[PDB]
Amino acid sequence: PLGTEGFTVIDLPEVAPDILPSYDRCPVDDYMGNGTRFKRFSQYKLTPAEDDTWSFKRLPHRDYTTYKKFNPVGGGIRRVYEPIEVDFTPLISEGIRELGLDRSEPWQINVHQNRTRADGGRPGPLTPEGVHHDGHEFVMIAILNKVNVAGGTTRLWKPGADAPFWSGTLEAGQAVLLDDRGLAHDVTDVLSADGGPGHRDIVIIAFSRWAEKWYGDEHDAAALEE
Amino acid sequence: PLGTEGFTVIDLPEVAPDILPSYDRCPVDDYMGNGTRFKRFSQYKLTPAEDDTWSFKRLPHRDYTTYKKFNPVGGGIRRVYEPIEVDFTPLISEGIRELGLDRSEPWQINVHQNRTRADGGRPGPLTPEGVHHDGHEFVMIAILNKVNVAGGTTRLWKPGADAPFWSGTLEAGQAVLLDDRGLAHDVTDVLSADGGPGHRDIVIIAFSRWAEKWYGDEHDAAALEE
Ligand SMILES: N[C@@H](CCCC[N+](=O)[O-])C(=O)O
Ligand SMILES: N[C@@H](CCCC[N+](=O)[O-])C(=O)O
Ligand SMILES: N[C@@H](CCCC[N+](=O)[O-])C(=O)O
Ligand SMILES: O=C(O)CCC(=O)C(=O)O
Ligand SMILES: O=C(O)CCC(=O)C(=O)O
Ligand SMILES: [Mn+2]
Repeated sequence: PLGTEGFTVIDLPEVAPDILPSYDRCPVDDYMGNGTRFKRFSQYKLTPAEDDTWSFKRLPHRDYTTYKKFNPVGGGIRRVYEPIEVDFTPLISEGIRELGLDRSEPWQINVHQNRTRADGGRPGPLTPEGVHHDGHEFVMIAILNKVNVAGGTTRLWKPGADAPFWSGTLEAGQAVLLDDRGLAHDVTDVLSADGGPGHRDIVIIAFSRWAEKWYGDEHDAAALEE
Repeated sequence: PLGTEGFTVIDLPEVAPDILPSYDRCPVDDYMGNGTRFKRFSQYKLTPAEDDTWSFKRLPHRDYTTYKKFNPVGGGIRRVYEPIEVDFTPLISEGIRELGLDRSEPWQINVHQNRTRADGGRPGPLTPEGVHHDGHEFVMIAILNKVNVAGGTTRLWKPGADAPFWSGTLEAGQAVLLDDRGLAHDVTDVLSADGGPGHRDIVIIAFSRWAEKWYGDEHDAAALEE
């Protein structure tokens, strides 16, 4: 599973040919990134299956809701996103295998398909939350494509620390897996590499046990403080 | 001068008939508020003048720049805004009078003309920076108009405190004057009062001595860290 410090970086297998083009059809994120971000969103149930396998079931499509206490800029509100068109589950399976997800109970995942654009004079913010926890138990962040960008450096932090203990610029074909409770993270802004437009296409998977799922009326009421 | 706690709330006189309608002609803020905010921006020199008066001079129009250390979500970048069309200087003068602005050197002000909209299910964020200092010496925030909104409560904080020491929802015709160094501030989101659209129109005036002005090539280089 995860390394001693609570994170691992892995290489990803080749992706299906429809995955990278699908980022061109993600609509603008109306809630984050102030026009620099484009997004689709889907949620799944993860059930340990017969054999040492995991079965994915896409859940009925719902608005994304998170807590203000984890996300001060995009928490506490209903975030209406379009569903993800492509199938990320083979890539997610790689993260499940590296995590050694506990098979004693089922899991629920949030899947964020994000493109962030940068241009000369206008960086693309990746974590306007600042140093943060996403609020889940494990998080997988996979880089699918980068074009003409600098910056975008992932930094891992122990709670309370003045500086990160690990930093690295994740490249296309890499993913980081992290203990989202024991570590916090941020990422530096995407910059234009040459003064012209550039972009960074990623998928973020947030893992929670089904018994603490981030899905349904009860979760929504808590995140929205209703 | 300001109250012993570093702030004062004042009533403003009647404003010229062109002020309130001008908020309808502010374009969207491309950089903050994720489409909920609309903005114009101008900068002035304030010079002491004969007979205990102050003279205003509108400076050549430049991009707004502020520091990431003060503004985590909109700092460190060039923010291209359009100039303010109307004349806020009589209202600003009321702030100067109540501050008892030091006449021993000239001043420079940033003037932000803001409209934030709220709607059913979509609050309008007023301080996505969180609890913050704007970075200047004094700040004046004036409410010009509020239609169909709840929330929008100003909170003043002693530096590093975990709770504000003063709270109040400023209404149309009111302004707060603040020691921007000795206190920090935030404001709760504006909410739809009844489920439909509402808006809150304000002007923010940030005061710095001319010798520390937030204007020109040197300031921009420092704020952009170049
Ligand atoms: N902080 C990201 C989401 C990261 C995943 C967290 N999750 O799914 O609760 C956002 O607000 O867009
Ligand atoms: N616009 C000037 C200051 C105000 C006028 C100076 N002046 O007399 O030409 C500046 O860029 O610093
Ligand atoms: N925090 C506000 C500006 C408040 C005035 C401060 N100033 O002029 O540097 C913004 O980023 O839009
Ligand atoms: O862009 C990234 O690498 C991760 C972003 C992230 O952690 C978030 O959006 O919560
Ligand atoms: O909307 C307000 O009352 C104030 C905004 C503020 O403090 C800032 O924008 O720095
Ligand atoms: Mn995150």
